[PDB]
Amino acid sequence: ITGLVYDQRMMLHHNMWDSHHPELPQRISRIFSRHEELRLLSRCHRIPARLATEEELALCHSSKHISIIKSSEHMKPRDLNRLGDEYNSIFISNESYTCALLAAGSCFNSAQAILTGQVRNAVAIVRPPGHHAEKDTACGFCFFNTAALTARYAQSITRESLRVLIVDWDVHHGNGTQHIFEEDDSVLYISLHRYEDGAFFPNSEDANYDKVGLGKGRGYNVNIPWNGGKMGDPEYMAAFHHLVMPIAREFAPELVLVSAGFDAARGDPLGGFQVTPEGYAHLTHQLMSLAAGRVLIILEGGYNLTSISESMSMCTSMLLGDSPPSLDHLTPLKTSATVSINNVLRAHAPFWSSLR
Ligand SMILES: O=C(NO)C1CCCCC1
Ligand SMILES: [K+]
Ligand SMILES: [K+]
Ligand SMILES: [Zn+2]
Repeated sequence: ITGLVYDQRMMLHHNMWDSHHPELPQRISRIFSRHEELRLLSRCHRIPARLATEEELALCHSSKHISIIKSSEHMKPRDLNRLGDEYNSIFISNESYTCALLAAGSCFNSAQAILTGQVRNAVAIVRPPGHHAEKDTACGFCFFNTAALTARYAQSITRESLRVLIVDWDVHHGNGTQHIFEEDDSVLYISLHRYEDGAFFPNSEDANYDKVGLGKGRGYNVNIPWNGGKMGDPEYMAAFHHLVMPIAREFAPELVLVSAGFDAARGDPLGGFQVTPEGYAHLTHQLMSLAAGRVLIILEGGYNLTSISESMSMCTSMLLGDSPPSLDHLTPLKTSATVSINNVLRAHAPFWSSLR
């Protein structure tokens, strides 16, 4: 059984000044429509959405940050515009806080259904995204770090040391998710992202391969940074074969969370990459071999409505047990991609004997 959560109330979050801003309300409604259109929806068990509580938000976020975003619910447009412009790439409406609560709570229920065995796996069609949100601030269309919160929520209903793998294949680095767990060895963060030597958003060298985690978390933060332009299925398949899967198998996670941005997809207006829907299917299908299939796919970015609808639908098809579609002939890896993969291997072979 595959769970699915979608609540159109999360469309209420909108940009009052720029109705064509790429983080559109119809992102989640188009993904949902494509599931119904491919007759995938009726094959899933519907999981209800709910508001995350403030105590649940406190699992990852400061009390100050919670109260600021919470206060935006009663703000006038002038206060909303000014508050949004205080962050890096944030727009806010009076419904933003509620929708971020719904995004988190949707994933809490989905992780709860997985960990209790109600469903084998699940998909969360939610917005606003989360992986850029930090402990104490919002960033890059994200208010609260949904994936990070779900990992802590999972631990709170099982045991504190539950091994949670977070795979972040959104094209941008999840700076918030990395920082939140950087000193933690119970949550293994693996991110593939366009980096361009720090030039690509979020424009920090924190996303480079040499950031392996700190303290107890040393070795439990894996950055796979792409440099030198367009990447696609050949590069992502290789990164999974050489890095993501062997590290994940050695970590032996008890729950797998996918920060599933689809802005690395062919056709995305911001990513500039060419990962295909079949590619995302194969990536999903491989992660399903971990944690006894307990995988939760959480929507992050991705802004070509057609690309993200086909891509995420193909992921759900894999969760439902369908056989992987056929990849195109995988071209030779771009030379810069082999350099990136080798750099990560050298950085993490000390901590992961499966890489030696
Ligand atoms: O998809 C994203 N993050 O994952 C966006 C974050 C803000 C800057 C544009 C891209
Ligand atoms: K990423
Ligand atoms: K970590
Ligand atoms: Zn992104």
